[PDB]
Amino acid sequence: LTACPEESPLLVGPMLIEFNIPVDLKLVEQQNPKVKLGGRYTPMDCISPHKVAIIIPFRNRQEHLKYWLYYLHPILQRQQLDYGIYVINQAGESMFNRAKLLNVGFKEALKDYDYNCFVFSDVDLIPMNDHNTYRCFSQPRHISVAMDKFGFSLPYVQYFGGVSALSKQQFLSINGFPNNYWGWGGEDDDIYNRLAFRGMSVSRPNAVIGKTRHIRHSRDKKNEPNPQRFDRIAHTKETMLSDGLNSLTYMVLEVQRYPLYTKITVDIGTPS
Ligand SMILES: NCCCCCCOP(=O)(O)OP(=O)(O)OC[C@H]1O[C@@H](n2ccc(=O)[nH]c2=O)[C@H](O)[C@@H]1O
Ligand SMILES: CC(=O)N[C@@H]1[C@@H](O)[C@H](O)[C@@H](COS(=O)(=O)O)O[C@H]1O
Ligand SMILES: [Mn+2]
Repeated sequence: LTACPEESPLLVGPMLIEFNIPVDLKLVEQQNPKVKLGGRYTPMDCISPHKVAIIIPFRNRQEHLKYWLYYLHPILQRQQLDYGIYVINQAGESMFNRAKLLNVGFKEALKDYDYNCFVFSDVDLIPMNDHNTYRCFSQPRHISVAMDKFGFSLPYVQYFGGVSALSKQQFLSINGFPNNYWGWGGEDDDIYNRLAFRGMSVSRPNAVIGKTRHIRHSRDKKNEPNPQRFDRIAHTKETMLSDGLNSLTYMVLEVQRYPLYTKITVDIGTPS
């Protein structure tokens, strides 16, 4: 074989993305016969330099996930990526912790395969153009840059929520993500602070190819706005070495290897 071309000959460009169509995981599996157990795929005729673990924070979002899988699997294959899908399921009924779930996905995926790239994607984001490559770059990559719920633009230049990608070294560089953000908000801003403090710039595709759709939804119970988030963002420079990968504690309760993804149910503790 040889290295995969910088531009895949499979890309179609702009895509029609909607969430009313009846989707079936059996059908999705049937439509993607090259997707191996656990949501793993590898280009047959070229060597992908990108070994990407796609981490999805999850609790009670099976319907959103079904649409995510339905759209992403064809897209990711056309992008000629050596990838695997990881759905990190938070057990219990405590406050939701998006960032801690992402940390779990990082460590757990590394236990399966020597990934060198990590895409962190919300379960409800779908790219509208397959040129928006779900891989890592020389700088930390922000992927969901032109979401429809933000009028197809950035709400602010520091916005790092939604979908993003850090290489293994980039991720380790900032001691990963915080674990102390319980509830909604601020954890993405905190992560942006970490990248800045370690001297990294954010890489983004243009607003045209970075158009993504957000599945409109109501707030999940136990994901209410965190009142402490403002203070924590203020002190990111102090806490990023005391809160992250080096302080991550969790308990894997269950692992399930579905055809289209690996589901890891974890106990990540409670707020304090
Ligand atoms: N009612 C209208 C406004 C709703 C505002 C509530 C927050 O919505 P968002 O800002 O999009 O964030 P979010 O989608 O709730 O949470 C982020 C991501 O974490 C995941 N997530 C969050 C909460 C939850 O109970 N389960 C879950 O899986 C999911 O991947 C989600 O995509
Ligand atoms: C401190 C804080 O709350 N930062 C939040 C971010 O976590 C969030 O990513 C962004 C998008 O919000 S959204 O339009 O409601 O999705 O809004 C900011 O205010
Ligand atoms: Mn959402």
